Amino acid sequence: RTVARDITLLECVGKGRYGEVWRGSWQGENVAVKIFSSRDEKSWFRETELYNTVMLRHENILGFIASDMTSRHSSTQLWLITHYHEMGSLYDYLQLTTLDTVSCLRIVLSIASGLAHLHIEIFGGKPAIAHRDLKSKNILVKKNGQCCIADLGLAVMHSRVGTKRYMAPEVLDETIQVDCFDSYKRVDIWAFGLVLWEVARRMVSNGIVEDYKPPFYDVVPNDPSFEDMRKVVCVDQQRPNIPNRWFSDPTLTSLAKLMKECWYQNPSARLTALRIKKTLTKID
Ligand SMILES: COc1cc(-c2cncc(-c3ccc(C4CCN(C)CC4)cc3)c2C)cc(OC)c1OC
Ligand SMILES: COc1cc(-c2cncc(-c3ccc(C4CCN(C)CC4)cc3)c2C)cc(OC)c1OC
Ligand SMILES: COc1cc(-c2cncc(-c3ccc(C4CCN(C)CC4)cc3)c2C)cc(OC)c1OC
Repeated sequence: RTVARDITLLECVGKGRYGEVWRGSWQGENVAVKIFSSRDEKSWFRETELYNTVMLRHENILGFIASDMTSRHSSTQLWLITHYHEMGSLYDYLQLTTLDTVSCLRIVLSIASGLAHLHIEIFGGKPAIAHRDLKSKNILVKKNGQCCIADLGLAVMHSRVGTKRYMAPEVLDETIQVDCFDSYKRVDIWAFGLVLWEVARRMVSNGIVEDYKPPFYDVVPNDPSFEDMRKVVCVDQQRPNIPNRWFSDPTLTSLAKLMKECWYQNPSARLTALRIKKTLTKID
């Protein structure tokens, strides 16, 4: 049997410290090709080890196609191949679009569904998984209006560190119980609540919308330091602003309440992904 392995790389859609992401062609179909830097090889090994353990298949998790290691003259090339979402990341999408009630709820419920699927242990099945780097750049927008969660390079299974802007207080003040798997679920719930805030800002009510901003845009610099974030989140205990205009809208009022219950200083007081899913389904 012939095995057609050739991928044509067509355009670069992402470049960073991690490496690059390319739109590629395989047998007439779009694929996304993440090429890792040597600096970030451990992210390729973690994501590969996870998918070798459990082949995740969920509509709100970026679809795995392949992990490839190729031998080069004086180096190894590490590639992760996934489904391609031509609408790009939620971060990208929120900059140039506003949302209505239905599209805002569809986005956040799809993210909650993906996250609950990661978090749940299923017997027979999958281990429980914490993402550890949830943010709007690690969420992709699909044509059907739902999103999917990407990048399991920092993920931890039960049975590089997170982006500083989205770190929970217990990460910033180094009190997180590192031995306790539920601590990592609670870290993801904090980051989820910041994503919920980013999205809700872009939902129109009464002819009003907020400009896209990243969480804590008004209180920390670009590329905030660990110390910058610790002072805001742990010492001053600041939380993202809820604008007055949200309290005229039943959807945004319910989402504000949800956000608050993701941001408790005490990690054990935070809602579970499954409770967020239920709350979101009952809105509107
Ligand atoms: C090695 O590398 C890559 C390969 C492929 C690829 C292309 N055609 C066919 C296949 C294939 C799948 C499954 C079987 C078998 C399974 C069990 N058996 C009992 C019956 C049938 C055979 C062949 C593959 C795996 C795609 C890749 O990327 C998109 C690869 O990596 C770049
Ligand atoms: C990596 O991804 C893709 C792979 C393929 C692909 C290519 N050749 C053969 C296969 C295949 C055939 C048969 C089995 C099974 C059937 C039942 N039992 C006997 C066990 C073995 C498995 C695999 C596949 C899945 C196509 C894709 O898309 C069109 C892929 O995605 C881009
Ligand atoms: C976050 O993480 C990963 C993401 C992806 C991924 C999958 N589909 C589509 C994309 C994408 C496409 C296009 C744009 C822009 C560029 C062109 N124009 C300016 C508007 C649209 C942005 C994003 C990506 C980046 C793949 C990954 O791995 C192979 C990722 O890593 C796990």
